[PDB]
Amino acid sequence: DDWEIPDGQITVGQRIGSGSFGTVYKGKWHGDVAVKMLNVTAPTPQQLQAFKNEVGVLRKTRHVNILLFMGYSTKPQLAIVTQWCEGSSLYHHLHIIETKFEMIKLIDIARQTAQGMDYLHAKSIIHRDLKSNNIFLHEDLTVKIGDFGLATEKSGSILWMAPEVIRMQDKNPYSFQSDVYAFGIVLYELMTGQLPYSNINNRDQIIFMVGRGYLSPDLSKVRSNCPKAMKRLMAECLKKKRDERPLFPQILASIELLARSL
Ligand SMILES: Cc1ccc(NC(=O)c2cccc(C(C)(C)C#N)c2)cc1Nc1ccc2ncn(C)c(=O)c2c1
Repeated sequence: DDWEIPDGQITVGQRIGSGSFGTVYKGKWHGDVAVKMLNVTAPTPQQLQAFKNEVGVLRKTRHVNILLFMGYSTKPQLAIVTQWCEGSSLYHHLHIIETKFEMIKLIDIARQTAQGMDYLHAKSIIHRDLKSNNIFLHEDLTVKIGDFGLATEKSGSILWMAPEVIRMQDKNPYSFQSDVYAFGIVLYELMTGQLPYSNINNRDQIIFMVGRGYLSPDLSKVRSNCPKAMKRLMAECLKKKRDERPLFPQILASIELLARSL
């Protein structure tokens, strides 16, 4: 396969967001597209390697619930082209404009996320930065999971981090279950319409306490109309001890059960 888009083909439209590791533009390329470019002048050996990593990971994915990769560009600057996403991220909906979703819809959002996560994990891919920000409600109807983060070098958002990741275990604390915990927080987000630890205004303390398990999401905050099976699944995903968490085939199965009888 070869997915390189020759220079000049893409019409770089309006700037969206900029970060340490790339600037995003809306664009034209056989229809609307999103264009993330990872440098302005000198491409660093690191940048060039992380460009290859990101493309490489992205092109392993073909699933409705994951952002559609469409192509990459090297001349004149290292760029990754994906589908354009119409709408808002889940973080934006819940925490900025407070869209009041119904339970049916919330559970469905959770379902579609679990559906995509399932895929990623199945494809030997660990997300490493799941959060309602990287859950895009495309067309308000279909969840697209990507990594829209610009601060990190795709080769931190602390609330979604698992204790063993927030602590420090040798080199690789990241696992499927590290992703699962993040999903747990995301479930918490749907069910409380709120961020965890909203009543603590100190970052360091949160980091420290989550790590030592002195702090945990206050689960008694769930919307009353939320199913009890959901609350229970949420707690499973949020278990402090890493190996006690369910994997995604199991999570998915569980969500689909409570979805059908409602
Ligand atoms: C243009 C682009 C290219 C590549 C990536 N990269 C990833 O999503 C990614 C990078 C590394 C790893 C992964 C995995 C596969 C692990 C996931 N998920 C995904 C993001 C983007 N950003 C991007 C893509 C589409 C967009 N639609 C609408 N709006 C308004 C946006 O701001 C926007 C931003």
